[PDB]
Amino acid sequence: GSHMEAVQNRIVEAAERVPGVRGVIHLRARYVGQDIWANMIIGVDPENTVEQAHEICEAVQAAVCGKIRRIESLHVSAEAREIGDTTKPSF
Amino acid sequence: GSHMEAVQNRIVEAAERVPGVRGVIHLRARYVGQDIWANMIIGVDPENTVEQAHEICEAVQAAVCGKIRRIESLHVSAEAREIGDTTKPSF
Ligand SMILES: [Zn+2]
Ligand SMILES: [Zn+2]
Ligand SMILES: [Zn+2]
Ligand SMILES: [Zn+2]
Ligand SMILES: [Zn+2]
Ligand SMILES: [Zn+2]
Repeated sequence: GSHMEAVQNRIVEAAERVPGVRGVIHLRARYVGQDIWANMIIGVDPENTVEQAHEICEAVQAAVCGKIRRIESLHVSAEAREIGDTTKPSF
Repeated sequence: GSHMEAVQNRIVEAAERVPGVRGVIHLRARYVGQDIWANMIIGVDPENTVEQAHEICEAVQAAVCGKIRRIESLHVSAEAREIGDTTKPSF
C-alpha cells in the first residue's frame, strides 16, 4: 500500500501546516486513472463560526491541491475539535 | 433503484425536520447485509459556531437513526449554507 500511504501522508502533512487546522480527523482517497480524488474532514476550534471554519477548509484545499498536483478533486469540511481531544479520531 | 431511493428520501425528510438544518447537501448510503451505513452533510447557518453546528448534527443523527432502524451507522457533519444558497448542492 505505499502508493496511497505516501499520498495520504503528504495530504495530512500539507493540511496540518495550515493555521487553524486541529488535526485531520477523516481522510479517504483513491486513484482514478493517474489522478487522485479525496474527501477530508479537518478539526477546527469549536468556537469558530461555520463561516470561519470554511475559510480554513478553503485554505487547506488550496494548500493540498497546490502541493500534490495529481489531486484532481478534493472535498474538505470540518468538525469541532477541542485542544487535547481524545474523542475523535485523527492522523 | 427504489430500495435505496426510498431509504435516502426518508433520511432527507427526517433530517430536514430538525430545526437548524438548512437542507441536506451530501448524502451517500449503502447496504451492508440488511443494515444501512450512511454519511451525510447538512447545511447550517454560517453564523453558528462549530460547537452549535455539532449540536444540530447530533439532533439529526438522533432523528434519522430513530426513524429508520435499519441504519446501523450514520456520520453527520455540516457545511455553511446561507438562506437562498445556490452555490452548493442539495436534495
Ligand atoms: Zn468548509
Ligand atoms: Zn468555499
Ligand atoms: Zn460539500
Ligand atoms: Zn457535527
Ligand atoms: Zn457529537
Ligand atoms: Zn467525524
